[PDB]
Amino acid sequence: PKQTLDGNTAAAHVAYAMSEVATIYPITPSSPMAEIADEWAAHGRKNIFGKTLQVAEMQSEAGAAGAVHGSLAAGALTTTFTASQGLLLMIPNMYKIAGELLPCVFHVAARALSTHALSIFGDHADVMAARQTGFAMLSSASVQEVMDLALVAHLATLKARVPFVHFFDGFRTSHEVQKIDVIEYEDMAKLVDWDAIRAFRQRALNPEHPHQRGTAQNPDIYFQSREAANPYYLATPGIVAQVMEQVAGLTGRHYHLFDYAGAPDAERVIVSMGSSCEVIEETVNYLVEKGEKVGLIKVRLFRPFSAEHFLKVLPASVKRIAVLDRTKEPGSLGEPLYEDVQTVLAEHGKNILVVGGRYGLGSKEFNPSMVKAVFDNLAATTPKNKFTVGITDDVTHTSLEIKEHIDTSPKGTFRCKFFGLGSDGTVGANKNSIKIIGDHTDMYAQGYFVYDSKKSGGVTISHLRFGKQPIQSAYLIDQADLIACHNPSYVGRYNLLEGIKPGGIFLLNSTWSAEEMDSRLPADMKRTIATKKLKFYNIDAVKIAQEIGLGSRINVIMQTAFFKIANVIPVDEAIKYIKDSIVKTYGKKGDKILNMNFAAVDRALEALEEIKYPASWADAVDEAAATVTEEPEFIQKVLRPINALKGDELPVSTFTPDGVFPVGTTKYEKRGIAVNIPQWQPENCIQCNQCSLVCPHAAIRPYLAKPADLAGAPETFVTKDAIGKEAAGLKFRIQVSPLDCTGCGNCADVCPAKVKALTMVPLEEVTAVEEANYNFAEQLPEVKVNFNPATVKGSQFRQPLLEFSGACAGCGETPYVKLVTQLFGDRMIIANATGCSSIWGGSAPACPYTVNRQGHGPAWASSLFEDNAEFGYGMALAVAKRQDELATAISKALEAPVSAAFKAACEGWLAGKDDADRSREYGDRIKALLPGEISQASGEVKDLLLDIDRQKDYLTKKSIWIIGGDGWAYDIGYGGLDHVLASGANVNVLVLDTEVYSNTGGQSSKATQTGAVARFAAGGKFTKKKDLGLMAMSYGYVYVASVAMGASHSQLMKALIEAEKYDGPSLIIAYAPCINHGINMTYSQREAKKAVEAGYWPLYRYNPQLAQEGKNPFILDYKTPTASFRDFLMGEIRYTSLKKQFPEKAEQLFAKAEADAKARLEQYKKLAE
Amino acid sequence: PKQTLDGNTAAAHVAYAMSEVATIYPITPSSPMAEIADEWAAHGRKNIFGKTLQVAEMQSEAGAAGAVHGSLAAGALTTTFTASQGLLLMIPNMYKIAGELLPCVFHVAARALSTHALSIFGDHADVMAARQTGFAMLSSASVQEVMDLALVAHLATLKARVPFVHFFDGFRTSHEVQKIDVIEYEDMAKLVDWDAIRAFRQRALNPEHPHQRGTAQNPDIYFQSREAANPYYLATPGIVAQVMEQVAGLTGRHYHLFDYAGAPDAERVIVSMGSSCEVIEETVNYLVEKGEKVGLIKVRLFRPFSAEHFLKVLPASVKRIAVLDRTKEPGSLGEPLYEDVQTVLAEHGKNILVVGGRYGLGSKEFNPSMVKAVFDNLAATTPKNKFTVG
Amino acid sequence: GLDHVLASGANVNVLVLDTEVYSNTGGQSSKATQTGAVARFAAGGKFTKKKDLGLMAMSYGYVYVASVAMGASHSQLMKALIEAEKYDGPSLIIAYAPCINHGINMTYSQREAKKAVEAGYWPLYRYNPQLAQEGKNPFILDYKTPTASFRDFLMGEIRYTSLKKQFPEKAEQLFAKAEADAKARLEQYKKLAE
Ligand SMILES: CC(C)(COP(=O)(O)OP(=O)(O)OC[C@H]1O[C@@H](n2cnc3c(N)ncnc32)[C@H](O)[C@@H]1OP(=O)(O)O)[C@@H](O)C(=O)NCCC(=O)NCCS
Ligand SMILES: Cc1ncc(C[n+]2csc(CCOP(=O)(O)OP(=O)(O)O)c2C)c(N)n1
Ligand code: SF4
Ligand code: SF4
Ligand code: SF4
Ligand SMILES: [Mg+2]
Ligand SMILES: [Mg+2]
Repeated sequence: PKQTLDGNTAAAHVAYAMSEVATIYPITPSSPMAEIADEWAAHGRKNIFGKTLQVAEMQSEAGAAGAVHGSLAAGALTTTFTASQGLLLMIPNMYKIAGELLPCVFHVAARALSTHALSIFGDHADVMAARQTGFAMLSSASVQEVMDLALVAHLATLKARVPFVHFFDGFRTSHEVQKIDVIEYEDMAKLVDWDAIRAFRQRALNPEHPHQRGTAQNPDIYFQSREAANPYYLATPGIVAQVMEQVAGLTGRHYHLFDYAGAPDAERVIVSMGSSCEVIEETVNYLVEKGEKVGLIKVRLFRPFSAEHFLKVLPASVKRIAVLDRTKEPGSLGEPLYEDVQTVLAEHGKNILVVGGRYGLGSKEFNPSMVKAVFDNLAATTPKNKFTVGITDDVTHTSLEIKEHIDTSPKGTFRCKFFGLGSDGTVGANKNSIKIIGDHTDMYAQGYFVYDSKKSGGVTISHLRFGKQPIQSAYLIDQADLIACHNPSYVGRYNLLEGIKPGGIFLLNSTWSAEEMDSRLPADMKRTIATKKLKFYNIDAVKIAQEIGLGSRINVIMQTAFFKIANVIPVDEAIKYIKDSIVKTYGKKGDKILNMNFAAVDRALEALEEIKYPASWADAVDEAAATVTEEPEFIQKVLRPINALKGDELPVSTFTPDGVFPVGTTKYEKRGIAVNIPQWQPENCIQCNQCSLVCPHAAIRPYLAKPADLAGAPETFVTKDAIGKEAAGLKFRIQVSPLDCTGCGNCADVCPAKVKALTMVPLEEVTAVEEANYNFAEQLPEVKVNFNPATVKGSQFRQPLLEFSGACAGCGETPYVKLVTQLFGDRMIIANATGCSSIWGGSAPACPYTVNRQGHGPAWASSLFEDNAEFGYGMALAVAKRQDELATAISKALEAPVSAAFKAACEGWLAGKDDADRSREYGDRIKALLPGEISQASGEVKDLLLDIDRQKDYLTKKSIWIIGGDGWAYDIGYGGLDHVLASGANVNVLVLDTEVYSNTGGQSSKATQTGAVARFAAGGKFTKKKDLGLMAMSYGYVYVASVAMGASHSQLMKALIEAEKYDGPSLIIAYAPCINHGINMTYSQREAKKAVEAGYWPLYRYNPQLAQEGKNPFILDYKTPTASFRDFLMGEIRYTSLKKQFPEKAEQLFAKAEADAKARLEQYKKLAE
Repeated sequence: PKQTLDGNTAAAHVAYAMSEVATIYPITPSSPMAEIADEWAAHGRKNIFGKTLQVAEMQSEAGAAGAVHGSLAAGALTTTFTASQGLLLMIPNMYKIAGELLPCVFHVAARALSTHALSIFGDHADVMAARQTGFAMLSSASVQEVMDLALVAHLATLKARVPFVHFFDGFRTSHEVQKIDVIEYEDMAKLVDWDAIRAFRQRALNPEHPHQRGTAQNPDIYFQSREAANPYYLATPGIVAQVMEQVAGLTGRHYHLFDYAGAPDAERVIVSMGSSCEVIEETVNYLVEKGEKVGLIKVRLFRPFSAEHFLKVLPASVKRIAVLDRTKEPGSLGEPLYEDVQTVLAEHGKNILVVGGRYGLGSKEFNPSMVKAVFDNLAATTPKNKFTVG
Repeated sequence: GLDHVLASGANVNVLVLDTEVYSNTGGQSSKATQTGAVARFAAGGKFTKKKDLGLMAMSYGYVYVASVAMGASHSQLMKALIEAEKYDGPSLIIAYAPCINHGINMTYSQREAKKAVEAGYWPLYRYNPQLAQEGKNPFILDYKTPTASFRDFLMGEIRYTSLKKQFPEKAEQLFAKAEADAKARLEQYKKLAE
């Protein structure tokens, strides 16, 4: 049948049919394969063996690879899905699996490796890093080929006993939706070598016919034993070739080990691999029809590399070859495929000039204009070798120049771009628009989707295509027949009409009248509309949504308008298909919600307005640029162009060679995405600063000011006398940053005043006012105050050093780190694990960690997902080493003829160099006396003082903080964390427990509680939550504390200060509410209070210092819960969806979860009593 | 002075002098390096910084690699010792360490990888499995060269900011005892680029001058940012070459990126790497004195592969080359060094017949009788390609 | 990986042969090495106390954990092995295995394990989750009161006497810490049993 799928589903489709067990671990962009395989098992899909696939989630990809090896050796056909860093962690087991000749298929969504920086996007770095494991390697270039070649790999591995890596380009193919021919399970079983399967069962480990495998060998036989497998690798190319003929007989589609396309007498040929082959073949057709003698060699079977099948498809007329590698091996003579082509051509005496290039790293664009630049370089007098395409390399001059733009798209292919907001449905609608066209026309359909790095409120760009000819355009839309803008705020921000075809359609959502368009639209936009003679349409999708009560959901309104103007299918038939997709997509929401979306379709047709514009719009003149601002060089050259969606224009010279970025750059974003912002009521405020504490973006803060500093204050900067003996005679005000606020509403919910001092007002009503208020409050001078930092009110008078991050509105993670920066940010270094905390904490080019007025702030670094504890442990070793070098220079300064005041501060520092307060006290005296002391010294004495001045940044004791999610702490990094905590180092580990893998979509973890439903746990998690805090207490010398900000403000303050002052390992497990729980984020703080009150989350503190005082180290801060446990679970979707999915098993799990919470509570009572 | 050492101690000798922290995890045959480094610290041996080396044992080699990355990023010169399966578990962190241009030296006692069976004995399977990480790779062929080239790697990594894997054949060199010239710590500190060390301290993570490293990047800038480190990799071969001249002035022993030995008018040349070069040079002397026109190219700097320095030492009379790889990549068109030689010779239009072979897997014997069998195959009417010896 | 497999609940039997060193590779330090013992990569002796693997696996509640020693009690080893295998779930057996890297006469290898339990150096316990389903206490302490001197047992093995020969001034400090840690571990097993 024909279905519109993505590469991942196409791979999972074949893999589910051919496998009995599948051990998985989530990683973008390969995790969707395991997600849909888990869902199919929950709904009972049968494979060719008549059973459901068993999905096992491990603690890492290393654990997954070991389980595959055991499952295969024990007699079960096993597969797995992974990519990038995950594939690397499987490489040690891959040597064993290939070495023992076990039939197996790894499906890889090829993704870049973390080098100078993390990139979740696609290239061949991961696959190339395992090319020496002995696995075969088969590449899919299109969604159709993912379907076909996955079946080829599963069929071939049974015959050859050589394991296969079937890999396709991450996102570019794994996430591209296409209408493809799906191969039925019944046909696959008709092609399976059943004799080979039964023989594989006979080799299984079984006590009734035992054997030994995986021995240890001496040098006498290891070499011979390694060569004994050679016949299997010699025979594999022929086996893959014959399997490819079986697929041809079934599908009619002919694949070969190496495929050729282009002129039969071509002289310039490109050799390439992956999705680029689609783009190159599209360009080759265009160039051959124009008379050029060019061709293309598609590499399907990369390993084993069959020299015979490569030369078999190389025309005898070929004189120059360019090999394209989607990877980079620094310092190497050439990239992997390039050295293979060069070798085989040398082995057969072909005198052909070969040149290699790099492309598409991290999903870099690779379009036909680039393919011609590669072909044209081959036509040059001296072709440049070791080149790059798609960047401007003005440093090393490896980039090819894209001289001209060509359009190689087949005639008759419709092209569409859609600009939408997050959570408005634009992307979901275009997914169903493709299903409408593909399921109901003879046309091929294709859709690729671009999301922002931000978690919510970010721009999304949808690229769709459909034509009578097959769609090989594996690149973004060059020239669009239609462009739609689903958010009017983008008007004036982004070049929406780039590449719009003349006489094309432009679709807009706004409340602007045909007359108001002259003022609200930019001149360059009005110029393009009139010059290219575009059909301009507009619909007030917002008003239609509010009249029916749909809210912000406008996709159905805009989708209906699309089929109305695009004339892809007659509008009468199109509307029927749109109503059907509402049930199939939004059915699970309600019966009333569907009739509200059905009425939206009808009112959308009637409210579509074609705008007749004056032809004089062609002569509209750009606005006068307001007085420019003097922003830093990095903000001007890097941050602004990237946010303006022009980052691809930046040359290589823009960037540092080691991925180092400045701090405090998110304050320059000013996104202004809030619908409502808090408005402060000065008469109702008790001056408690709780609103600044819970703000997930540091957008609301208290400000103190002497009465003289209120000179240039706006009329709306109303102040009140400051309460407290420390701030006597001062003014107080709670001020919000309107452009950085997210509108979550957490600050208003926590406000404990009798009358609410914070009320939610719409942003647009008070944005002009509150902007002037914040701009004045931000420029207030620092005010030294003696408020106790150990209290909530005192801590918020300290400047926050984590501001305006990319976390979700109301995130439960960022409030924790923000409080830490206000207490110890002056002198702390952060080792952050990969996860949400690394995505909102360190996504280029914006850094949310900032500095204070003295220029000091937290230094932030993220290495890998699995090593974060040992990463931070290494920092603690080095920082101690740097302080040791300084103490040596200080001790030598005592013996030198220096001032008596200088000697006094040095002796004071040496005694308290390991005390946070004392090292700052005597250190600052040393820093103050150094410049005058250096002026009064000479000779070697001056050199000794100059060496101390070089190291004065290590006088103040640092605070190492290791931050990560529960997925890192409970699973993949627990082994490393256990070792770091057991070592006794003076580090502070902060675990942000969201009980799911929040970054990757919300997958199951050992931190997930009983009965909760998450991805890879479709039927609910049976096993109870792993008690990380209890195991770390077994050492006795590790400080462990369980906190929850929403439950108790005072308990969080005490645990944070006690853990940091502890001269040893400290572990803080913080409850962080998350959107993957399925709750209203406005009450995120309230959800944490209900968690502790219902016995769902414990609050305790284990202090080893109390044991040294003869006291009990364990303190139970909450003994008797007062709320119902069952009522708290029903307040979150992650537990209610269990009743909707598996209703009969749901009631059993709720009883187990409540019994486990009482057994955990009574266990904490025994340790306390 | 002259002392009788093994390769491991010779490597540990230089590594202890040049490093402040060393995170380790035991694995044969590399664990003796960390064992003797731990003993020296207990007895208070001072490095060129006047302090004792801090040895930290982790829960795995993966934990060791992460600690090196953190210790380097925080401002301490760090090293480690590993091999075989241990080196594989460090490969994910090696991409970060090389990608962030941190000066570092991994000392590897090259050992076979566990495939159909475990083997604690020596070959280049481990080193070849990380040749795409961006680390430089420097090979020692004798106990004397372990001493000298370890110093070259530690000195070069400070100048180039490119991390080095200094590897020597497991057991065959790491456990071979030889009377060698030991280089004094005082001479090493006289060769250290102290300006480079202080600059490396300035890049450390510190709250009083903070920065962000290791960000997450979208497709718009990841490619450009990856190519921005190219000047460092282009300059590394020249830096290693000049560092090799410093060692020559101190020791009198001349190393090059690629070294040649044999007849000046040789027509059959072997390209090889590691301890086999000692055996091949011994055979070449024997064959040249008997009138045969044969030669040998020793590969010292395997990565970055400098095409210029390789062709610089290739006699113009060479007509046939046999490349020897102490590793096996099943199904591949050829083994790693073989494809490198074949590529550079193709890039410069040399019409030379090249053939590749495999040897010495899991410390398989490689003796001069085998070296002649390789040379005699080059003399055949049709030399066999993709062969094995031993 | 072991923590994940035991937490999964699979019907597997994990047998940990605890030699407190990396015996194959020459005798290097491990988290299983006790306080004060000298091994490779711990030239000055291990400061941190022994990691309690058995105690952490008991935190799950559904994992059978047992500490055995053949030289100490033949009958206790038989019961723990049969109970752990019949348990339809994860079972963890931590067995004390004397080794040459301890520095003792291997003729009395069995005798050294008996002295280990009798001096409070090695515990003998069994955690049965099936006892919890019967309303009973899952933890059984099979050896409550030690009868031998703790300091005398350490001096019977070279891995502790070489500390007095290498670092004599720090050696007496570590012996007091090792004996205090064994009593705190023993009283902690008494609280779970009482
Ligand atoms: C997908 C994403 C870009 C938002 O896209 P979009 O243009 O808003 O389109 P979507 O189809 O996702 O939005 C529909 C959502 O809004 C709601 N929706 C929109 N219109 C609706 C309507 N009329 N009726 C009912 N629900 C509607 C739904 O609740 C749905 O969310 P849910 O089904 O997950 O609860 C964003 O959520 C995202 O970035 N996701 C993760 C992307 C990723 O793959 N990341 C890799 C991990 S690092
Ligand atoms: C070795 C490796 N495996 C998997 C991944 C993919 N990955 C990134 S973040 C993440 C999980 C994050 O979950 P968590 O640790 O709980 O942090 P959170 O997002 O919830 O804050 C995963 C699996 C990776 N980057 N590296
Ligand atoms: S939470 Fe309310 S009472 Fe407290 S400082 Fe903020 S506005 Fe004032
Ligand atoms: S609404 Fe949310 S983001 Fe805005 S100020 Fe209040 S807490 Fe901060
Ligand atoms: S942890 Fe949850 S709420 Fe916070 S940013 Fe990640 S997905 Fe959003
Ligand atoms: Mg999480
Ligand atoms: Mg052991």
